[PDB]
Amino acid sequence: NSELDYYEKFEEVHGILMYKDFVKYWDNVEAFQARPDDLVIATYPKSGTTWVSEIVYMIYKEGDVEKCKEDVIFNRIPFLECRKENLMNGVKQLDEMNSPRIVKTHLPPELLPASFWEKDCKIIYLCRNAKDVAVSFYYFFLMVAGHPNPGSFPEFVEKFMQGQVPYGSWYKHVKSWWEKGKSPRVLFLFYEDLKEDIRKEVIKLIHFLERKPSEELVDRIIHHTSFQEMKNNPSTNYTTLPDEIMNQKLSPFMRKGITGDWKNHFTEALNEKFDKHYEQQMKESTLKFRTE
Ligand SMILES: Nc1ncnc2c1ncn2[C@@H]1O[C@H](COP(=O)(O)O)[C@@H](OP(=O)(O)O)[C@H]1O
Ligand SMILES: CC(C)(c1cc(Br)c(O)c(Br)c1)c1cc(Br)c(O)c(Br)c1
Ligand code: NA
Repeated sequence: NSELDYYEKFEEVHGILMYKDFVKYWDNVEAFQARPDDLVIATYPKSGTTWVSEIVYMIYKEGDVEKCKEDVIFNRIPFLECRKENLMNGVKQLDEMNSPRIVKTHLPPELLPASFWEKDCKIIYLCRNAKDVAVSFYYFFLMVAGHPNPGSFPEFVEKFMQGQVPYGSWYKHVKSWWEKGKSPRVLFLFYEDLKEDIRKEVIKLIHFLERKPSEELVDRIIHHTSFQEMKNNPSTNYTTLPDEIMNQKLSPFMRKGITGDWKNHFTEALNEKFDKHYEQQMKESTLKFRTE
């Protein structure tokens, strides 16, 4: 029944488990036409996509908050592979969008449409420690339609460890993007670094995007993109979406916004099981995360 639930909700594409609604029209994603000045923001789900997106949007608008609030974020920054028959269509949104385009995606590098690589588009990749991602993704399953019942948190974590969740293995995702992140066109960031020193990462982002980093611009970005501001901003907190698709009464999208909430969810036994498995998955990579 749980396995049956997963079967009804998700289907594989290129070996990667995916929301079934997306897969039906995957040819649209496959043949997507990039432009050289497109910017890709790529993340494993729940790694702070919304956070870095708004920072990037502010950098584009030279810190003009009104310009950022002119439309909701999922319209300002289309979700590339996302498709709900005719109700939502990321590819369509991008096709009609005036450049310069900012593109959101959760795809592993092997699944990113070839055109982005061919045109050598800049990519910003953001990752977050796996435990915190797992917690966040768990509540996401609960709040959002199109997910199976995730069961108990230990049950969900078992699926997470095996990569049996939308977008597949977090382990492979981050490891693959880490290799790409050696390219000068790909900026590799950590959620935990944005928490620890937001100013340093914002400045890093400004330089990567070839803009000028003034104190005033940097200050505007920092407070506009802080958790408390974004939580209350209807342009960025997804509250304009109805409850029957995103039910924020169960759990808000802007949920806690901290590093270390895994300490509030993993039991000692689950933590031990998770840590052992994690080491085996990640031993052969120089990528290093902080869980606090
Ligand atoms: N301005 C901000 N500062 C810190 N965390 C933020 C943030 N905006 C969104 N997040 C967090 O990023 C996660 C959502 O990620 P995504 O945008 O990729 O779906 C949520 O994590 P939590 O559920 O742990 O609170 C959310 O709270
Ligand atoms: C596919 C999903 C669940 C989603 C949204 C975001 Br934001 C994500 O980052 C990831 Br991952 C998945 C979604 C939810 C609603 Br409600 C929708 O109306 C549509 Br169209 C798609
Ligand atoms: Na790089």
